[PDB]
Amino acid sequence: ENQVYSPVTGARLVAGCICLTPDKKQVLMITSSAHKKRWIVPKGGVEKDEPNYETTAQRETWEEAGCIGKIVANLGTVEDMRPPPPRTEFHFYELEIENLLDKFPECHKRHRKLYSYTEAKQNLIDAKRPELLEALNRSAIIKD
Ligand SMILES: Nc1ncnc2c1ncn2[C@@H]1O[C@H](COP(=O)(O)OP(=O)(O)NP(=O)(O)O)[C@@H](O)[C@H]1O
Ligand SMILES: Nc1ncnc2c1ncn2[C@@H]1O[C@H](COP(=O)(O)OP(=O)(O)NP(=O)(O)O)[C@@H](O)[C@H]1O
Ligand SMILES: Nc1ncnc2c1ncn2[C@@H]1O[C@H](COP(=O)(O)OP(=O)(O)NP(=O)(O)O)[C@@H](O)[C@H]1O
Ligand SMILES: [Cl-]
Ligand SMILES: [Mg+2]
Ligand SMILES: [Mg+2]
Repeated sequence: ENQVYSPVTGARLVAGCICLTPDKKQVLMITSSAHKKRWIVPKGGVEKDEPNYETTAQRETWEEAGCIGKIVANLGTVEDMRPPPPRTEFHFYELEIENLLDKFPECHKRHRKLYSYTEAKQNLIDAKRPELLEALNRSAIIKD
């Protein structure tokens, strides 16, 4: 396909965004396409031509969440551990939300909502995605 893999581990290379309000009190979440009651964050597979992970992250944040903003931090990598090597290596960025658009590519396939840190953390546990929670915890979100 168009997907890129680690030459070392064969992990699927993915990038996405922890999208925060300017006041850093809320994070943007979306429902999963697979599990429609589970709330996650925007991310997706790096494609063959893309020159950096920021490109992939901002493309997926537009496609999946209708969100435009400014990358303000590199949150490093997290690895997903497919239980009984990693098959996913995620590259996360912190984005400062500049606009949320009513219409975007996946707007009929997903719901979208801003959550406080407490609500977001319970969502990601509920979704069984501790690696996305790892990325959220590295962001400048207010954890009060
Ligand atoms: N914990 C996980 N770690 C890594 N990959 C996962 C995990 N859970 C599911 N996946 C796979 O990652 C891909 C996307 O799953 P998910 O993160 O739920 O996003 P999505 O909103 O469903 N997008 P998509 O299904 O690709 O259109 C699928 O191939 C899943 O099987
Ligand atoms: N492709 C994947 N790579 C890595 N981790 C994954 C992948 N698919 C699922 N996981 C994770 O592995 C765990 C088990 O996932 P899964 O078997 O899909 O459970 P489920 O969708 O919650 N179904 P169930 O618990 O039986 O009702 C979860 O923590 C997932 O996030
Ligand atoms: N990009 C990253 N990749 C991996 N681990 C990280 C990363 N950023 C931070 N950490 C670690 O994760 C934990 C939380 O990180 P951070 O967001 O810097 O806040 P903190 O640890 O509470 N504060 P401080 O120890 O003063 O830097 C710490 O153990 C960090 O060393
Ligand atoms: Cl993904
Ligand atoms: Mg994609
Ligand atoms: Mg995907």
